[PDB]
Amino acid sequence: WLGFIAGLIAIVLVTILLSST
Amino acid sequence: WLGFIAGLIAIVLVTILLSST
Amino acid sequence: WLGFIAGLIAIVLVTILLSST
Repeated sequence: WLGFIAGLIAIVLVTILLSST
Repeated sequence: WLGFIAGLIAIVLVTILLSST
Repeated sequence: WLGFIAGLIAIVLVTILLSST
C-alpha cells in the first residue's frame, strides 16, 4: 500500500519533469 | 480514498518543484 | 496518516531534484 502510493504519486510527478524538461 | 491522497500530494508536489526552479 | 504519506512521498521527490541537479 505504502510503496504503491509513494511510487504511483512520485512516478507521475517525475513524468511532469520529463514533459516540461 | 488513496486516490484522494494521490491527487492532493501530486498538486502540491508540482508546485514545490516549480518553486524550486 | 495523511500528513505522513504526503510528507514522506513529497520529501522523496525533492530528493530527486537535488539528485538530478
